Amino acid sequence: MIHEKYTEMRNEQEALLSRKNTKTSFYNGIYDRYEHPVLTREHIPLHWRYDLNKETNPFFQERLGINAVFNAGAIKLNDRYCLVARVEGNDRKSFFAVAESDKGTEGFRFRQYPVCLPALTDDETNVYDMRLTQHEDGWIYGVFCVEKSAGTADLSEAVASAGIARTKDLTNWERLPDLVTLRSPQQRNVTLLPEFVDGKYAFYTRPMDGFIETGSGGGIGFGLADDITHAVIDEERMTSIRRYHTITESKNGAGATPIKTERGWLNIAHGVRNTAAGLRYVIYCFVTDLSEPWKVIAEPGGYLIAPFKDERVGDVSNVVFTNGAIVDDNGDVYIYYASSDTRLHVAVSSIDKLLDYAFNTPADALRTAECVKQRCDLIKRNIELL
Amino acid sequence: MIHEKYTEMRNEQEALLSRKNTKTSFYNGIYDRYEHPVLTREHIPLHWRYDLNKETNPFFQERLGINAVFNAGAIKLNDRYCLVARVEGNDRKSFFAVAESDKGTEGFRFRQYPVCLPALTDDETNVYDMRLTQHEDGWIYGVFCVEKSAGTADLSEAVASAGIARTKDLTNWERLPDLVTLRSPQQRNVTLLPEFVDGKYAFYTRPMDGFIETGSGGGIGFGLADDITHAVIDEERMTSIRRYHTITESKNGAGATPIKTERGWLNIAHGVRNTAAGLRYVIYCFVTDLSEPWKVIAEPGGYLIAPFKDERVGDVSNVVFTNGAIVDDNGDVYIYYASSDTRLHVAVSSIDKLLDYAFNTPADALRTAECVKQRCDLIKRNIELL
Amino acid sequence: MIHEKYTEMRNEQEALLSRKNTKTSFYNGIYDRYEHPVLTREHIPLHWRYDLNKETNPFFQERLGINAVFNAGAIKLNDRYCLVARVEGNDRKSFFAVAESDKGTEGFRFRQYPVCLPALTDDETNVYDMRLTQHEDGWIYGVFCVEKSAGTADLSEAVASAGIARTKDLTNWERLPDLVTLRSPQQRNVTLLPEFVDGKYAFYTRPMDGFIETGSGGGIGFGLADDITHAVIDEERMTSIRRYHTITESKNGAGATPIKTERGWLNIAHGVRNTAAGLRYVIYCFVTDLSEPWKVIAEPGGYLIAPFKDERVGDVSNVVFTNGAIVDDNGDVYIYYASSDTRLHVAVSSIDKLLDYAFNTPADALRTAECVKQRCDLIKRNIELL
Repeated sequence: MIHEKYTEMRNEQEALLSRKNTKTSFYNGIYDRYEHPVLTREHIPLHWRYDLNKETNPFFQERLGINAVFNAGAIKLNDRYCLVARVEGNDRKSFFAVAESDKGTEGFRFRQYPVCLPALTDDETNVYDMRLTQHEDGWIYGVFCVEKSAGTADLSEAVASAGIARTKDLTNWERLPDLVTLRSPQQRNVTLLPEFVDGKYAFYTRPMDGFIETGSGGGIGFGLADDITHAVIDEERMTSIRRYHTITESKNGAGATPIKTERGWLNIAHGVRNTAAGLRYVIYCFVTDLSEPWKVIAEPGGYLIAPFKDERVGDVSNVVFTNGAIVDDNGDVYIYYASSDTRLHVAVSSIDKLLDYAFNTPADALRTAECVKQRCDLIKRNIELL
Repeated sequence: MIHEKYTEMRNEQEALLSRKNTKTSFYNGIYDRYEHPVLTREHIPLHWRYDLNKETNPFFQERLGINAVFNAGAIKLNDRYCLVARVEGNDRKSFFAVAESDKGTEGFRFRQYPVCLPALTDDETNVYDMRLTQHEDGWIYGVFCVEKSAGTADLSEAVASAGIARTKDLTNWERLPDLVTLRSPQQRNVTLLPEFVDGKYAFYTRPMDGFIETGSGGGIGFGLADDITHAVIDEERMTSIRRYHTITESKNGAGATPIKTERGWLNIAHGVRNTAAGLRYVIYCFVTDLSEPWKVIAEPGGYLIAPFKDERVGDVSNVVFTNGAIVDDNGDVYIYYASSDTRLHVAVSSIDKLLDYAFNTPADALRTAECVKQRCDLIKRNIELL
Repeated sequence: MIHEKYTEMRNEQEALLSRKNTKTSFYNGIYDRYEHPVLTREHIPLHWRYDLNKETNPFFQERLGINAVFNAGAIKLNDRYCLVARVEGNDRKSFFAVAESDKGTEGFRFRQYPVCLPALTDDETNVYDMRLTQHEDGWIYGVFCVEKSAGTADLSEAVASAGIARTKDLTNWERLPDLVTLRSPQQRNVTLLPEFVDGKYAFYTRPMDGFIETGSGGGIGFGLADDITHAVIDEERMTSIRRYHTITESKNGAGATPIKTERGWLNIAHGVRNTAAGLRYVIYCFVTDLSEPWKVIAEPGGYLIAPFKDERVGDVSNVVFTNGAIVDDNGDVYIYYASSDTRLHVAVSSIDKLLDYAFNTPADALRTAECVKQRCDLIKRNIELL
């Protein structure tokens, strides 16, 4: 009852869905880039898009297209690499779907169905950018962006909030109430630390007036929540603050979930600046203190990832954006950054490498003269070698 | 009296001007894409650009360059495929020029001269995006955008209007007065149906306050004109309306001229949304009622064409835009969409295919949860097959 | 004391740093384009970026990255082609560095250190787009943009000014006070003519309210300065003025330093227009009068260079921008235009070619009808040949 191109297409998918990934000539001493993305719109199973019944669909047309899969939460569940990816269909709404692999640089395959998540309100128009936390309390939390319309004359005006839901398998989800932030009407780039702080749940947040425009409101705020089941945040202490003429000028916020090291919380975050061609996103790093995570103790100058070569172009071009990372027990680190809001790539590093960077890469000299002196010094002691 | 590179360049043109076009591996069950565009700036004849006289131009330089040819009206005149293309020169003004072929996917060649069209006013700065209607009244109408300056401090501020002119050969044009819309100071994406409605001329329009910003003013309005020779439209009834978080959020409007089918008027239109990198244009479809063309009876969720691969980049990137289509007698359909305001491509479909899409592709579920359920159902009945 | 990838990387650089450049099939009768850029971020010496000491940098990571090198002043010092390039690091600040060659289309190599330039104030955040003038007074002046923050709530709000500094070798620089313009709070695209005018120093300027938005304020103004050591400009006489629906609509300004010919000052300048995808920059030309440089005597319609093929994409895409040019004694001309604020290319022409263009390429007909007639006439006298 098939229609018979299906067999052939299903055959080409499998070839892509198993396509071997290779490392690129790219070097900087910190991470490695790879030739192919780990997830594309081509990766979504065809029976999520096509109706294979020959009677109600005779030409064999795509009934529900996928436009993009990007910004993806990452977590290692048991011994499989799990990517809770943001999948965007042709209708512009995004939803979550899990993809699994055993190598982390290739072989990712979506599950049987996409992720089901109870709407709390009925004006929840779409959800995105989930960050995954394997907390010490036993659960796995997904904290994600919830976008609703503002009832205004401007059809484009929408309000953003932060929603929380818990799982243990990634199939079943318990939708907890949305996080409340009392000194901030909207929230973006919210994420939960894997450990308690003063016997409470710890968040990184971005307070803001709403919703394209950051408020006052300098950057990434640290907040404590008494109970996650009814999460409330009265204060948000400032950590990474945006600075004029840095990589953070217009915006900045958390990316991958905080990663615990012996020297502190490694936050692979993102910064936004305004350019003549629109907004430019890049991926930078910063380390906060283990016993005091509101305290930035490492913060290099500039960025770690920027759009590079064919990463430059997509639906929202000159954007790189990480939602999540995977840390192996031996020291291996996998960073899942999307490019141009169209595809998901992988960058490979280690804890010691990523810690070498941030403590030892020089902080921002902030002004051209001091920057020149800063570079001159390095040149001056590289020549006092040969 | 030649200068003698001309012979060689004229020889390479002919090779491009006759270059065979091939179909691409692209599939979705609805249309086919092709390897090469049907018209580029390279297609314009060199004696429109170069002065071949060796005395007044010794280095053989280009005196009047072409920067782009895009958004093109389409009509089958006699048995030739005719493309009234928008040609933009280096001086940023656009004008119309006709290109003809007998295959429709290749071999397009411009005429002897470009299209001459009487300015009605003397502050008509430029004209563009003509839609061609072979009306039942005998004539062929070109309804197009007329752009004038607003006498304001902002040099960029301009007013848009809709101009009409009739022909039978595409060489000679009778400029009729500009369409008047009384409940709307400006007009874009205006087009004329091939049949009468209540013994009158039928338009699709986009009412608007002006001119980058849509007013109130929800979308594509249907209007009746008593006489085309002095065209007046008092009311515009709303058809396709823009919706929050759809493909239409910021803007939307007509594309190719309405195409009559047995089930209704097939309108291949366009939608615009705001992104961090600027505005994104896509091509979608909707069907209105034969006896009541203000009544949308089919309207799928999402789009039909979006910028794809090297279509992504040009002078105004991430734009696809159709001005016109060509329908053969047997059922063949040719859609002429431009990419990034630089080149004109072709998409090949049929009436029954394009009708399968729009009636049977699911309408917009509007919110992520309902979208997920909508996709889940399809997945659930594709598995109840194998 | 080396770490030993360095030797290998240093070996690949040398191959790029010596890579032969070839001419492209590109033709228009005026300039030639080349296959490779003359300067990239790959061109910067690795000991400006890497710490080769194995003890303080064990993984051999890049400590001070380069994100781009673009908009470059050009001057022939003795018999070497010198490019004072704008180098941008990962921290978003720009600085100047000199690169030298003997062919001008290839083989460019940076100096030992980057350019040292005394900050006059301590809130000078960054400097860029230096134009180089070998004046008749003996010196070489660099007039460049100085960007400071405005002490406002908007972190993005910055004020621009024009700074001057003199040299004879390009290593040592005497920072003179910033140019004062009394009828204009900010200045961009300022440059100095190589000759005196009425026994004074002659500037082209762009007066402006600040700083993304041009004021009133029509375009490129000519100004006279009594003494360069304390440079003051009371009046700026208008030359090239921006016009609605031209290549100059939103912005325009000087590019390469004025080039003296027998028929006038050849100014290879730039124009900016607003598009749905952001701002579009192109390179155009105009000639002013030798004894009266505020008087435009040649000004063709449109542009000379626009973003082409892979020039289209970078950090600020659809931008071409020249800072400087090199004129040989025999008639050879080298134009150093950057693309998309990422790389620096070269266009090759001659004085007589570039003079043929501007006097003989038709001026702007300003409106579509007159443009069509203008092109029609040329077509009409190209056919009255064969």
